[PDB]
Amino acid sequence: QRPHVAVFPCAGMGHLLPYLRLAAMLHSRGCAVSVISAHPTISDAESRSLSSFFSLYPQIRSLEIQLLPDPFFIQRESIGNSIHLLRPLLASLSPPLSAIFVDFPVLTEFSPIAADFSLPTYTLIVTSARFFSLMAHLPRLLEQEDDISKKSEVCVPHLDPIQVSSIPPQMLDRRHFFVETITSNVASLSYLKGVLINTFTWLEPEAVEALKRNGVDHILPIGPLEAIKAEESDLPWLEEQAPKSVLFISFGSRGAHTKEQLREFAAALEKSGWRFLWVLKSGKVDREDKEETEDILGSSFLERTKNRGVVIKGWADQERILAHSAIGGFVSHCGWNSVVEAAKLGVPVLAWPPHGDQRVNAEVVEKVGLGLWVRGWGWAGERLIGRDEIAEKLIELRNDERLRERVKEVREKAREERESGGISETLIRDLIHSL
Amino acid sequence: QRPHVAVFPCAGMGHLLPYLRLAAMLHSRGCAVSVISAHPTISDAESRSLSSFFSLYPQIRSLEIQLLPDPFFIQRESIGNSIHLLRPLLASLSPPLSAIFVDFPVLTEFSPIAADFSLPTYTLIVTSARFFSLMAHLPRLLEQEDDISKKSEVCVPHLDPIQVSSIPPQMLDRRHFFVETITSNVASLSYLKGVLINTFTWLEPEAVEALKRNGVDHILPIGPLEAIKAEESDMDLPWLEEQAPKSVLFISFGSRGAHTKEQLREFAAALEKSGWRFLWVLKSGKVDREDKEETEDILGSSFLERTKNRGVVIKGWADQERILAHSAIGGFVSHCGWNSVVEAAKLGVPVLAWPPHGDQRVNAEVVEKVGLGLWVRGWGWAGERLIGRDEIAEKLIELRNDERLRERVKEVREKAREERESGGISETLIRDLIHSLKI
Ligand SMILES: O=c1ccn([C@@H]2O[C@H](COP(=O)(O)OP(=O)(O)O[C@H]3O[C@H](CO)[C@@H](O)[C@H](O)[C@H]3O)[C@@H](O)[C@H]2O)c(=O)[nH]1
Ligand SMILES: O=c1ccn([C@@H]2O[C@H](COP(=O)(O)OP(=O)(O)O[C@H]3O[C@H](CO)[C@@H](O)[C@H](O)[C@H]3O)[C@@H](O)[C@H]2O)c(=O)[nH]1
Repeated sequence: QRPHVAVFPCAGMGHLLPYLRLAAMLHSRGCAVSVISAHPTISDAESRSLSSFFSLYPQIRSLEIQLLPDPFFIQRESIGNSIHLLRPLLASLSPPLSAIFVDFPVLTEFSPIAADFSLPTYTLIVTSARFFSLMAHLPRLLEQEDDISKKSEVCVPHLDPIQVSSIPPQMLDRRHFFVETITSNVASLSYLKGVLINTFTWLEPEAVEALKRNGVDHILPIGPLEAIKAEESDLPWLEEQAPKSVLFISFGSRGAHTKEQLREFAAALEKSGWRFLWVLKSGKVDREDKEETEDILGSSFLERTKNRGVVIKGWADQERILAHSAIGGFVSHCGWNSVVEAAKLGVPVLAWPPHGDQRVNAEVVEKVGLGLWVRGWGWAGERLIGRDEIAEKLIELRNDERLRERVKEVREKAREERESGGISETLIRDLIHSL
Repeated sequence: QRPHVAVFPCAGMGHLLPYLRLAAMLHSRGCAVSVISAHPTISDAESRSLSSFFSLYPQIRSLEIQLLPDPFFIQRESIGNSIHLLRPLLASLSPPLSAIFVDFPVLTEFSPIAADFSLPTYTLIVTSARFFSLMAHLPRLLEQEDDISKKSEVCVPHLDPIQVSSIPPQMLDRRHFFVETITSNVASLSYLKGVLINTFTWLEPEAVEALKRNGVDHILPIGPLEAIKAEESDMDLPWLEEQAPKSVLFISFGSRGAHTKEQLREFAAALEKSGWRFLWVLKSGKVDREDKEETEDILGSSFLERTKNRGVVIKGWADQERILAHSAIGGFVSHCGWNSVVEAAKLGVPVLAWPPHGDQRVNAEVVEKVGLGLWVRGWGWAGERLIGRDEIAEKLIELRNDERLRERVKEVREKAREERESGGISETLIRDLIHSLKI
């Protein structure tokens, strides 16, 4: 017999994928896994990825909740309201779960269910240790009035200061619901058996140690998460390119920028001379609402770059593309999942964080030597950054010998961690044993 | 929970694989899938593919119908005869199918079964939109008094006129069953929820609009279909790995054999003349692998010896989609069956078109419009006239040297890539059908 565990992401591709990856890592290491999904999904992509995952992993079981009656936050509240639907589902499981992994946002709401069933519950953090360090200190931080206006930096104990320019404004307003969501779930970490984070110690040593010293001693640096597998099968344009010559661009699972800004970047691509594969979601937040068809970049750019660039509109297999030998650079939005994959695959990064914790994730990218970053660009829409400025960075990414060498080291280190003797691997095996 | 759907192909690799591809496509996308096959299969390959497919996809399920005791056509007739055998099978099935996809030929014969079962039914059309418009217009066309052979062209409504030389004589002749098959099924096209075609709008914008106008507004352009999972043998791989990129010509004249030995020899001589490196997949053919006793009594020893350095000839079946995908492949000499054209368009391989039978000549007309391939219309149906080595050799040289073609094929590939994107019509249409297909 082998232990049964369930994994439960609330919303977003950024949350969902790591959990699907965690579930596959658990299945590979000897556990029976159930993935719990809340329906209907806000986007086609999470729903499509869930269907795709189940076909790829027949052994993993699908548990679904139908939800009773800005969008991702609303979905988080929908799950919190409908969290009681999990109770009949957990009791029904053929072999009971010895563990469940639930998303950080629903830990408070799920706290009673964990108590009634006496079920050990852990959590997988999808953001950086440094941003998570700030999240844990937020309640103590909000006790003092010192972050309201005259604050250049916030000092989280045991790590160097976080400048206030990299902290999302909603996090610093007590009235805002975002603070309430973080403040409740942070208290809810006390009942967890462990808190899994998708980072490793040598990538973030001060931050991992800062969490342990600041009230999170069950933190487990389990990163990087392994790739979801796929049946082997655009390879051809990529296949036809010389190694290290192609720059991959993604601004996330959602659109980041204004058309004028994107066009400013695009001109920059041309000036740089990089061959590129670019994945564009100019649909803002939802797959379903995105109906634009390269109306964002204009026809002339496609005509001019037709030989040396491919623009994929919508979803792409980003991790799999990153793996390809042709790729030589990544222009990332600095979401922790993408940043970690760049670290894993040793791809040099030009960091362009637009919203949320991505500015702090960019700080980590710069600190480890994984990529180049300009703090002055700021949050999306604050400033217009011109072709000439962007191009200079693109040209640097190409030419920085040191960066390429440092990136290789990040990759070596990332590899060591998922090896048998590795800390991340040791820690997961240690947890599975705890059964 | 998942919708349970079934895919039913009747006969021939050209039909079977596309259904197998659709079935796999449905499975990745949240469907519980069964494949219905008729036994005994006409060819070994058909049998080989089915058995292999199930091993590759354990989750997909096999439903077999045992059959009471030209061949491919005969087999289809047999299937229509044994069509009742389904009724126990559909009844047997748990969970019940949300929808079923059945091949174009037996649409009428399955019509009763669909109605009784109150089961929504679909077709996958394995031919081009351009040929299909001709098939949907055929019933009206026969009604037209002037017999088709006398007229130089036939005008389908809203379509570029189709030249009669491009239309198989069997289609224009009333006595022939083939006419009875096309006309019957077309009429059964009204009971279906949708008709799915392995093409996309860019590839054929006029033909798809015409189908919508001409009484098939439930057509869905679902192309190109996705590639099936593979065995990945490390045996037919080595010569291809050795060669430089884009320097190898791949030749395949179909699932089945196409041409006379004299004709094949004409082409084989031409091939030496071009100077292309090549991979030729050869089949004696007629219709059946089982009956193909002869091996390289078609080409002779001398040719093989001379070209040994730069050529490989494979006799029998090969995994063509995998080969075309290879870095080494630089051109495709094709019979222009639709499944093959799409793979070339989808994979961006330049085509010299040589269609010998059936809708293949119409398909070649599409390859030409698209800029995917080079075609000579004058060559005619297979066996009509011998085409000389020099004439073939000239076309082969052009394939090598045409820079512009290279540009267009690349453009064709991009267009294919787009249809496979998440927001693309082919994906949207398919996802929508699966969503709507709940109950
Ligand atoms: O076209 C795409 C785009 C993304 N991905 C996958 O999506 C993940 C990327 O997610 P991430 O890099 O984390 O970005 P987001 O999902 O946009 O970010 C959300 O989650 C991040 C990690 O928590 C946070 O840092 C952000 O604030 C939050 O908005 C990667 O693993 C990719 O493989 C694709 O597969 N294809
Ligand atoms: O060695 C081989 C030979 C064929 N194939 C595959 O088999 C299929 C063949 O399809 P197609 O190119 O359309 O050939 P046919 O099966 O001969 O096509 C028949 O069916 C088509 C669709 O109705 C018609 O357009 C044609 O005229 C008719 O001959 C494709 O998947 C090929 O890649 C292989 O994988 N390996």
